[PDB]
Amino acid sequence: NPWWKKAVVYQIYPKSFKDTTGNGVGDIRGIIEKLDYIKELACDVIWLTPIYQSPQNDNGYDISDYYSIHEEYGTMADFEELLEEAHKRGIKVIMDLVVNHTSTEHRWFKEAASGKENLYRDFYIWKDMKPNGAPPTNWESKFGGSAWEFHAESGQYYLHLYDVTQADLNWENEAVRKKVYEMMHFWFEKGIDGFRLDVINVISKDQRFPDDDEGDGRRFYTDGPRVHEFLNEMNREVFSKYDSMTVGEMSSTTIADCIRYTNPESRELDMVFNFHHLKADYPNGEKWALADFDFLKLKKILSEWQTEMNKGGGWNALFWCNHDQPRIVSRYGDDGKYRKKSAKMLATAIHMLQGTPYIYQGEELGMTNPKFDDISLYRDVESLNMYRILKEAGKPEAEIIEILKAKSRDNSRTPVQWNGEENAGFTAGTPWIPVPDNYKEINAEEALNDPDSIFYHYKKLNELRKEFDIITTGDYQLILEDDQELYAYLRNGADEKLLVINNFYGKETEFQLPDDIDIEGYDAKVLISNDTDLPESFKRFTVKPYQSIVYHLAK
Ligand SMILES: [Mg+2]
Repeated sequence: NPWWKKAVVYQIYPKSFKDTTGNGVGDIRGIIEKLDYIKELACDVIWLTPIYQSPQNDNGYDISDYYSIHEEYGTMADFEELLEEAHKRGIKVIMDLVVNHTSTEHRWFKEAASGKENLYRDFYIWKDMKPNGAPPTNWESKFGGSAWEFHAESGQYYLHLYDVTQADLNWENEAVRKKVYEMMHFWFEKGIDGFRLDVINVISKDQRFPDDDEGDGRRFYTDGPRVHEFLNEMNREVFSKYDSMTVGEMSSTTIADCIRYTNPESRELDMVFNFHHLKADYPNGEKWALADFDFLKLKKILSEWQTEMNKGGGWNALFWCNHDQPRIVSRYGDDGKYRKKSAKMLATAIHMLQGTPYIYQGEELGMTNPKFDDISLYRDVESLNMYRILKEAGKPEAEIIEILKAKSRDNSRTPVQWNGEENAGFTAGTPWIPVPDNYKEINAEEALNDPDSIFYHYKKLNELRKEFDIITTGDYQLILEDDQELYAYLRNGADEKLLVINNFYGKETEFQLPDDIDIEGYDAKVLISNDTDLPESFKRFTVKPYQSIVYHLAK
């Protein structure tokens, strides 16, 4: 059984983790200083978002040199000391791998853009104007507008699925692939334990580059004709030579493809993230619009991914949070009265699923969205732009602010709140982004000194995954599918079950075990609960607001 199957991963966004230098920006030395904290949480993998040399046009996802570290974050010596101090504590480290595109400041692009005959020209994707003066395709960039950028000096457009200074690498080019693999070897040989592969399912483009009527063009590069081939090749050349863990981040993918990506027979990736459960509060798929989450759809989404991947032999990365997503307690939980209870409930809801769980820095503290009530507190360029545009269109100030409070991509980027000192102890300087005033009540020092804290609830969930094999091997069975408040399910094992019951809302409601649930001869014991008010009988009882209970049933 691979070491990653029962692992729990702690996601670190270094800019906002811990500043040890006083410049207001988190750094690698800060992570080192926190390894004992991460071990205390009982995570055994650390995942760092991009720390590579980069102009920082796109939050580090525009990489100008894969072999060195952004100076702000520290030195390569720091990094190697982090690998060494981590491994000594039994913690593995995986890196973020961004190889769909490079910065246009990368050596290869500067060379390639110089002319149609430069050696590196075909490292990127170039096409001519259409006769009608239109771009090569009508495909849209995910940052909006055309996915093609004209390069005057050479007379062609290069492709960018993402931002303008993020030029898509040409994966049809075997030369490019080999260079990527060499780069991957460099890091593995340095001693990292794996990679999360950023938007990896878009590297295979339809080489006929046709126009998209019915859409924005994503139909022509998402889970494309050669993605499985490329990943498997990457497996043979790189992943197969190390004791590694690889997780792919998928854009707009499908269950069928994710089964192929992660079934061990494919020799592609170990697991994948998909984001469908994090779109359950998008009205009509509009990412910036306000709405309450659709609970039944959420349950349906989680259950499909559980049962289908289980049947297909695939593996899910399990998570609620990212540097790009709202903090989960504010989003699907209650960040007021029931902040602690609902944070624990959400943690249990997803950790008791089949797969490998990911904790985003500060989630274990129940950090909330910061509720910044003024435009000067925000940093994310997309938020600043959105405020500018909505202001120009005459939306009132308070209404724009409400939108940013729910949707700004800064929301989970505020500094980790360590203690109740200045700037929550994140920095002795001025943080690059403000700390909200809740820090005095919400911080690690306070959580670590409260036996009933969210932090220790996560610790227990993390250790349970090591202690109870059914969390890894049990199937998944949804019950109470139509219930408007309860998310409940079973994990069925060999004369052993888990029954997990989560109230997703702040009202009392009844749980009754369905008649088809055959538990004859099983004894029940509480595995973990966020409430000491335990039912006389789990078979029928009144669930308290945001109550979360897991029963361990055995013969
Ligand atoms: Mg610093």
